[PDB]
Amino acid sequence: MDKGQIYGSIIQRNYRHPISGQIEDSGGEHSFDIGQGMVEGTVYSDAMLEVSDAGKIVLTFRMSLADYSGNYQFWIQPGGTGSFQAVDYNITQKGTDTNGTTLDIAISLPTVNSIIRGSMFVEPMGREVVFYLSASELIQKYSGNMLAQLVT
Ligand code: HEM
Ligand code: HEM
Repeated sequence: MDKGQIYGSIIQRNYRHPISGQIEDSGGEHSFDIGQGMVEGTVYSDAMLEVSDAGKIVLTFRMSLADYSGNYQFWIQPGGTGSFQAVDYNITQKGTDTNGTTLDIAISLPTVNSIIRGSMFVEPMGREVVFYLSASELIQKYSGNMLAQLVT
């Protein structure tokens, strides 16, 4: 583990891609209001951003409703443009809220200037969903219970 900084971050949660304006989820344009609420209800806004002095970055976000979903896959898109690049993730912690299991998902980023695309199957919906996340509004001092993967 390396010298660096641990920030609090606010996750921008998007049903509609913030750069292209396109919705990839099969719900499409006519479902924007329910889709946006669904992303917001699933992914917590408060997150952790680790930046080592050497330049490595790890973003941890928290997913609610994990008892109802699965087959998580993630892609990175630097600058929010160009191709989606498949990326590994690690569950660094599990917790609980009023909906059951929560998962802390850690993903390495080439830059904070990055879109994360996620997809997963949702059991009660009987279909897979596609959404976008990105980190902003950095807070110098992280406050919360996520577990640091990278920096001391
Ligand atoms: C975060 C990603 C998600 C997106 C983008 C999303 C999107 C949507 C959309 C567009 C609909 C309208 C029906 C349809 O198009 O199939 C819907 C319905 C529904 N979703 Fe999701 N959803 C997400 C996550 C979840 C999760 C994790 C659950 C598990 C509890 C869930 C439970 C439901 C239920 C029960 C309905 C039908 C009831 C209703 O009309 O609201 N969703 N969702
Ligand atoms: C019996 C019917 C419903 C059920 C079981 C249900 C369940 C849920 C669940 C489990 C969540 C995830 C966040 C949380 O646990 O607090 C959620 C979020 C949400 N629901 Fe419902 N819901 C229902 C009806 C509705 C209706 C009628 C509306 C519209 C007035 C609505 C609007 C929203 C919105 C906007 C969110 C996102 C809130 C957030 O940002 O955390 N829901 N719902």
